[PDB]
This record gives sequence, C-alpha cells and structure tokens, in this order.
Amino acid sequence: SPGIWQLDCTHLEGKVILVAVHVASGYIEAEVIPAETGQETAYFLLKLAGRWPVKTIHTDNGSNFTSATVKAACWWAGIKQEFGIPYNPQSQGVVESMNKELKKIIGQVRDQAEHLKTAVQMAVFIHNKKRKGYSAGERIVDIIATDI
Amino acid sequence: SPGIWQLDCTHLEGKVILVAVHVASGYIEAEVIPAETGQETAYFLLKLAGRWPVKTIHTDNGSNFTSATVKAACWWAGIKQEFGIPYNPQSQGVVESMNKELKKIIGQVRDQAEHLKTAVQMAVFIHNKKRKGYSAGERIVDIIATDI
Ligand SMILES: Cc1nc2c(ccn2Cc2ccc(F)c(F)c2)c(-c2ccc3c(c2C)CCCO3)c1[C@H](OC(C)(C)C)C(=O)O
Ligand SMILES: Cc1nc2c(ccn2Cc2ccc(F)c(F)c2)c(-c2ccc3c(c2C)CCCO3)c1[C@H](OC(C)(C)C)C(=O)O
Repeated sequence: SPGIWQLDCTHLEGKVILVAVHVASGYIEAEVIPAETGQETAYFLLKLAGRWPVKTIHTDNGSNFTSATVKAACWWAGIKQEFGIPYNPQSQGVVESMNKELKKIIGQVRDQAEHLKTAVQMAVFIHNKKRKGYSAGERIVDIIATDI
Repeated sequence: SPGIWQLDCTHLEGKVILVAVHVASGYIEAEVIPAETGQETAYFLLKLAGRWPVKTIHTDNGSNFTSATVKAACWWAGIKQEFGIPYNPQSQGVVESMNKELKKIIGQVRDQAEHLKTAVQMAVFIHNKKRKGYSAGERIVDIIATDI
C-alpha cells in the first residue's frame, strides 16, 4: 500500500533521529529531534502528512504512539492506528534495510559536517537519490502519481 | 520548469516562517525557524533538496542567499544561483498567491493550536490537499513523475 510509512527513532551522539520510511519505495524523511517525546512525534507526523498522503503508520515501538499529542495528530490528519506490523512478505526487511543504509551513509559523511543534523540530511539526500533501475525518490513520486 | 522553488520568510507573532513554494504546482514546504539566519536557510535547503529534485531557487530577498553556509548548501546539492526573478508570464503572481493563501489558512486555524508552528503545519496540510481539478500535492507528484 502506498499510504504506509514506518516511523522509528535511532540514537546517535546523545541525539535522537526520527526516521520515517515510505515502505513501498524505501524513500526516507528524517529529522534530528531534541528528545524522544510524544510532542516531537506528533509535530513530525503533522509535517509528514501535509507533504505526502499518509494513511497508516507502522513502528517497531508501539508505545511511542500512545500520548495524547500523537493520538491528536493522527486523528486530525486521518491516520489510522496499526497494532503491530501485519505480515507482508513483499516488504520483508525493507524498513530494516533502509535504516541500515541510512546509518551507514551517516557514518560515511559524518566528518564532512560539524552538526550531526547536517550529516543526517546529507545522508537522506544521498539515500533518496541513489539508483537501485530507479531511486527511492523516483519510486515514491511514481507510486503516488499512479495511485492518484 | 519543475526544479524551481521560491523561498521567502514571513514574520508572525515574533517568529519566522520559512516558506518554500514549488512554482509549477503551488505546493508548499514550510518550517518555523528560531531566527532569520544563513545557517537556518542552509539547513532548510539541504532538507528540501533531499526530498525533491531542486534545480533552482528564487526569492524576493536576494541578500538572504549570500552567507557562506547557504552558498555551501547550494554547492553541495547542485543548486544554481538565480539573479532576480526572470520574467515568466505563466507563473506571474503564483508565489504571491500561494503565500497569501497560506497566511489566510494560518489565521483561520490559529485558535485550534497552542503553538504557531502547529498552526503553520495544519495550514501547509490544508493548502497542499485543497483541490483547485487537482490539489498542489497531486500536481507536484504528477509534474515530477512525468519529468522523470
Ligand atoms: C556549521 C556550518 N558552518 C559552515 C558550513 C559551511 C560554511 N560554514 C562556516 C564555517 C566557517 C569556518 C569554518 F572553519 C567552518 F568549519 C565553517 C556548514 C555547511 C553548510 C552546508 C553544507 C555543509 C556544511 C558543512 C556540508 C555539505 C552539505 O551542505 C555548516 C553546517 O551546519 C549548517 C548546515 C547548520 C549551517 C555543519 O553542520 O557543519
Ligand atoms: C501543545 C499541544 N498539546 C496537545 C495537543 C493535543 C493534546 N495536547 C495536550 C493538552 C492537554 C491539555 C490541554 F488543556 C491542552 F490544551 C493540551 C496538541 C496538538 C497535537 C496535534 C494536533 C493538534 C494539537 C492541538 C491540532 C490539530 C492538529 O494536530 C498540541 C500542539 O503542539 C504539538 C503539535 C507540538 C504537540 C499545539 O500546538 O497545541
């Protein structure tokens, strides 16, 4: 489904990186957030939902979607709650692979910037433009355009 | 051209809103930034360029693209410098109209949130999904997919 995104946080240098993966394409949106809080996740979801047609959110940590602020963002944006991760052999290992690739790229470009957030955005850019043939960026735009 | 974006800052409640308009579609990306600085504009451009294929940036304030940090972001992302705004009757008034519409929507939803940044993201969501027929969100994905 083109409306499914998986959101997870990863920790690096005492900072938190919120990583959203568009499951059907492997496209990533990421932000360095001041703390792993419900208010940060809610704000991130409102931004994401205004940029792409988000129908469902998945995660490897269900408790991060329990706060009143996150429930309010999903209610307002019309995003449906997902219990666990439904078995889908087509997307098996895709989210883990995209997160592994992003982490590797961050490590590879880290010394090119002072701030971790700068290295993270360089890594998102490299990841989204990398041809695998099409790139994740080309794939998401094709998937969504064809779904419209 | 599908690679042209116009970036400008607007001021509201003592805060700064950086508004990026995809000129061919009217699609918007916006963020509330802590101050009108070169480092904030540079970071915003790196994020934008990793999400969409940005070729050229326009603005109504040329001096905001003179810092070493902004020049570095454009160099790394391969974004070309534009002197003034070239005459294009097809896009006449589009950026001004999109900014006017965003400002009106912010005013309309402002009392639904505590934080201005929340109202801004609600406004971006409403703007991008509004059918004018297609929405700006549907138009950008069609323009970029067809350009690929
Ligand atoms: C924090 C920061 N400063 C930057 C720069 C560029 C110039 N300067 C000024 C400067 C002057 C003298 C130095 F000795 C020095 F080390 C840096 C980028 C920057 C901006 C864009 C960019 C890159 C860099 C390094 C790398 C490739 C992708 O695009 C930075 C940068 O921080 C912001 C993006 C927030 C401005 C950083 O983290 O280093
Ligand atoms: C700051 C903030 N808090 C929120 C909420 C929701 C619950 N709460 C807790 C709360 C509890 C008791 C209250 F009396 C009270 F006023 C708010 C949103 C929020 C989150 C998402 C959202 C909306 C709201 C209001 C409006 C529609 C779009 O989606 C907020 C919100 O701030 C963050 C998004 C940063 C969490 C805000 O600015 O109000």
